[PDB]
Amino acid sequence: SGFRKMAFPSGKVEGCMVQVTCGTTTLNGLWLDDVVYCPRHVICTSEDMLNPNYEDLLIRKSNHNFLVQAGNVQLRVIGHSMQNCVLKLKVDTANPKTPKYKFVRIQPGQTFSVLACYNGSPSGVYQCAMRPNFTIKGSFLNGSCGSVGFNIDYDCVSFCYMHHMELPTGVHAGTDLEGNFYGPFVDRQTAQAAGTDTTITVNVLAWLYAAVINGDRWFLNRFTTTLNDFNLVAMKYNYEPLTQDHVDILGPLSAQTGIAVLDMCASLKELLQNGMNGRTILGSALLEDEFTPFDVVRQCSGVTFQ
Amino acid sequence: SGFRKMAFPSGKVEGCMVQVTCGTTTLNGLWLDDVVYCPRHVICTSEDMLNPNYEDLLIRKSNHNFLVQAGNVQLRVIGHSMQNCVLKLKVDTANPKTPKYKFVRIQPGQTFSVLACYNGSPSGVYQCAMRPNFTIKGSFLNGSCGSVGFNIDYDCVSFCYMHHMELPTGVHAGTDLEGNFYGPFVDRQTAQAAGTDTTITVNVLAWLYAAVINGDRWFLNRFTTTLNDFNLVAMKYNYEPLTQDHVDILGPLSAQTGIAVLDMCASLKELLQNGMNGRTILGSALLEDEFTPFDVVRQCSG
Ligand SMILES: O=C1C[C@H](Oc2cc(Cl)cc(OCCNC(=O)c3cc(=O)[nH]c4ccccc34)c2)N1
Ligand SMILES: O=C1C[C@H](Oc2cc(Cl)cc(OCCNC(=O)c3cc(=O)[nH]c4ccccc34)c2)N1
Ligand SMILES: [Cl-]
Repeated sequence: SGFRKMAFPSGKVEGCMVQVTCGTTTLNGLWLDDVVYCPRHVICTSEDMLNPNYEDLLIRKSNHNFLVQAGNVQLRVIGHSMQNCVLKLKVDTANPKTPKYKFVRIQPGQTFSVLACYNGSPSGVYQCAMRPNFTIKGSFLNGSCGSVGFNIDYDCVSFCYMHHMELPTGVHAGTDLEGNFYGPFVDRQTAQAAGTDTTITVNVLAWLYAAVINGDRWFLNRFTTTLNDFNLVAMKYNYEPLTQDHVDILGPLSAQTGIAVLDMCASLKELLQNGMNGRTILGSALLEDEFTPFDVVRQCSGVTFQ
Repeated sequence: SGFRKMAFPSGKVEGCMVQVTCGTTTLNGLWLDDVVYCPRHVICTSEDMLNPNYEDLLIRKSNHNFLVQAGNVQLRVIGHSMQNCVLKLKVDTANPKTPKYKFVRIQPGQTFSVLACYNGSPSGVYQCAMRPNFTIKGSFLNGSCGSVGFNIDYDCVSFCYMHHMELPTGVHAGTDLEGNFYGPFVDRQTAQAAGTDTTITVNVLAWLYAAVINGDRWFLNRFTTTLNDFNLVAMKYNYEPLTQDHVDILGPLSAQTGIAVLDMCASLKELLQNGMNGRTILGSALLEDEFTPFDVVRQCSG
């Protein structure tokens, strides 16, 4: 029993975190095989950041301008290149702790664990979702750039996020490990704003199933809805549209609890129109949208990652 | 910026998790140096769980009755002893992944990370607080016994909890790593109930300071209160009494934000009276009590 915001065990990723210094700037790097990946903005001064020409800034750097520290050991940079917004530093040593890994680009609504790092040292792990506006509501301070997000699928780490910046509203933006930003953001010190956010509907439904699995049933009702009627109501409350793919993905949870997806949609519609009436669901007075249907199944069934 | 429920990175603890089997029972063990620690109830059968005599059950076991598996390798048990409710299995190999560690007994209101495990394999990490009724609101299934709670301030792992059981209400009970239960619980299947739970007042105040540090000020007010009048109100909402130790502990956060502790107490009194009126504080519509003053400083300042 119980339902917590749970992150993947971070050990496989911790053994990849290094510190990258270029001049006065220090941030985190991810050391996999013989390459250290980090935000390309590590090469920028504060004035360069206003309108950077990264190709021009990079051509001026030599390998010795990058100091990479793995624990108390300095790694030797023997090459450097850029791929989109990520700098790739070739080092003379393959990381002996490199886990089985892939780089994956995730979609909004997908969740991942973030290993927040400072000076190449892991400080915390938390679970978050890629918001529909492509930001993450992370928790990051100065020096956190280069911290990564990941999932574990079987024994393979899938790296999906690298931290680059914090927007004026305190939300965060970053790239996949191929250096492509999530969202309409750029790596320049300029006024940038995230679009209006929406709630991840399929995730709220998954969390309602988690509540039912844990014995929280007060919000269940006798009613059902059509997908089209539910989507009209979802648009009204700034909820993401629920697709037939989402309905199929919730199938296993629907079969386990005996509550059809459109039956749970009718519970959600009533919750939006009327509120919780002083009640809570899984210790929350708001509808939680940072658990995917896979997260719910994984947590309610005890899947492990040795 | 931002404020999240954040756990410690679990790598140091993952490299210590092993599977312990005794007869038909399998659970998790913590392998540090040449000792594997686990709940002593691993030696019980289904017939023994209401009134086990652990000394009597243990004397009947040989080293070869304990199977310890670390990854795909079997460890050799060369000794066994009990310390309170924890079984200590001496093994023939020191764990090469043993981090710098200590065993600490925590007090209610304290927070820690839990590495939930099944069959000696880590499945997830989450943040918990030791409730005032000495339970934790974890997320554990069958086979989770022996999963541990810990903190990692600096490079030293402080193990503070070992999971033993789930109570009928779905909350969890366990021991420190010296085998002493937190609370009035025993490792017997007899009906046990946790006392009425209360909100950890000092932690709610710390989280209100975290909200102010992150730019949220809507809940502040021009009032202050005496400590005694605050406690008289807070108790009516099932909040733990706020002591002068708690007021002193909040001193650094009070100095950083410019909001005196009793001034923040008056904000808390108003929130308990009015609710949030459609507003949120740090993305929550309820008052959060699983962040300590130390957690807030660590997360906000680094
Ligand atoms: O709207 C916007 C943001 C963009 O400006 C940029 C662009 C780029 Cl590519 C990088 C950047 O800052 C990099 C250095 N940031 C940090 O260390 C940092 C990260 C964090 O998540 N939180 C912080 C909290 C306080 C202070 C520092 C941080 C800033 N324009
Ligand atoms: O009120 C109470 C509890 C005490 O009964 C005990 C005492 C002892 Cl020492 C052990 C025990 O169970 C050990 C085996 N528990 C589990 O695997 C288990 C742990 C968990 O946290 N959640 C579960 C969810 C479902 C099913 C199994 C679990 C039970 N009397
Ligand atoms: Cl403590």
